[PDB]
Amino acid sequence: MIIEGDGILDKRSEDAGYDLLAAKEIHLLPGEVKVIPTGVKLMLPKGYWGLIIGKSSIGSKGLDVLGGVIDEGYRGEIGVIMINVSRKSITLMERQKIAQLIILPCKHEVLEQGKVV
Amino acid sequence: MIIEGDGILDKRSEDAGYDLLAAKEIHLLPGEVKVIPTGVKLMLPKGYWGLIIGKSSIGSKGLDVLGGVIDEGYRGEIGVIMINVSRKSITLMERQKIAQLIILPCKHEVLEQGKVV
Amino acid sequence: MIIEGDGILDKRSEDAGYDLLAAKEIHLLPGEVKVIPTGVKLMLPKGYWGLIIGKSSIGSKGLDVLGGVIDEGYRGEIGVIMINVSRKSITLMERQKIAQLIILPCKHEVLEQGKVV
Ligand SMILES: O=c1ccn([C@H]2C[C@H](O)[C@@H](COP(=O)(O)O)O2)c(=O)[nH]1
Ligand SMILES: O=c1ccn([C@H]2C[C@H](O)[C@@H](COP(=O)(O)O)O2)c(=O)[nH]1
Ligand SMILES: O=c1ccn([C@H]2C[C@H](O)[C@@H](COP(=O)(O)O)O2)c(=O)[nH]1
Ligand SMILES: [Mg+2]
Ligand SMILES: [Mg+2]
Repeated sequence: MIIEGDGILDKRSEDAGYDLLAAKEIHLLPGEVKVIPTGVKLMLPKGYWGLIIGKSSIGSKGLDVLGGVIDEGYRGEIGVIMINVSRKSITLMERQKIAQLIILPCKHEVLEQGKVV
Repeated sequence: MIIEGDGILDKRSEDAGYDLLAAKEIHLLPGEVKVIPTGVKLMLPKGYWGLIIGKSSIGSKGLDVLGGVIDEGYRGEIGVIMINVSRKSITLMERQKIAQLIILPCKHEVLEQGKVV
Repeated sequence: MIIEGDGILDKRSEDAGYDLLAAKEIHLLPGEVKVIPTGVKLMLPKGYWGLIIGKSSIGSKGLDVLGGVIDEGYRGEIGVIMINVSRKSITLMERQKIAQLIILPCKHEVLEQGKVV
């Protein structure tokens, strides 16, 4: 797939997702929510969406990833919504690994109003 | 697929998930967990499960979605488990978009006790 | 698939994921993050990764699961990263259900630097 930017890294065939980098330094006080920029854009392949999910190293620090659904038609820059849900302050350095992008399949169904048994 | 209720919206072919609506007004104080009702029921297609995941607009407000696995055999009403992990109070209006439902494939394996190399 | 340990349970064909058990008692104060051990190891099938996601019963208690991506090539013991994002203390008993493991498909793409339209 075509991407733009160096905020996303190539993975091995045995890894589920691509590491995403922080485009700039970010400081987060306990309970603070910030949308961290990555500087990358992508043209997800037709029939798939992208899931942003956390990495064990940052997660074990009390940081969580909110939202996380990259739609196939999105062309904007990818942003990672992060909250410090721990009780201590944390600083993420520029170009630090903050999350992962996993490509998964799309299933489009038509909504039929009926009565579920 | 067959659904029941107007708490879930039809999506475009380029979107990954269906927007879920809050069935009633909800107030959440910092650190509060509440199971928000949607009023919708569904008959997921055989071979798939449903994943409830957050929307960027509410996530950027410090709200997170817990749990989130809708099993293929579930017929009850879908509920969205939400926590305010931010430091300020928040009110979700009736019929406000609070989450997304994405349909993904099922992989059933048999558990073989052995020794992993 | 081959596993090692009794910290993971067999599921029915209509359930999305396998219940994961806590290998030991864990106490978590509000805002505390701990990596709970399960004692299980697995040889995920080629072409799939594993997703650790929350269960409604523990999620409705204000506990969340961070990280959660089990790579196909991982052979270590599976650990569940848990945070108490609620305002009250919680104790998880030994061998208590704390999460779920769902097997999903792998999509490996090659990164092509270009210009996304
Ligand atoms: O964590 C996230 C979630 C979403 N988006 C982007 C791509 C999505 O297609 C778009 C649309 O918004 P939501 O439907 O996800 O709120 O926002 C991000 O950059 N980061
Ligand atoms: O966020 C959630 C998670 C679960 N369920 C429902 C459908 C599931 O099949 C059922 C079973 O419970 P758990 O195994 O997810 O705890 O609860 C919801 O409505 N909302
Ligand atoms: O919640 C988690 C997340 C990861 N791992 C394991 C298996 C992964 O392959 C490995 C690698 O680390 P990350 O790339 O997920 O940080 O850690 C766990 O046991 N539990
Ligand atoms: Mg979370
Ligand atoms: Mg999550």
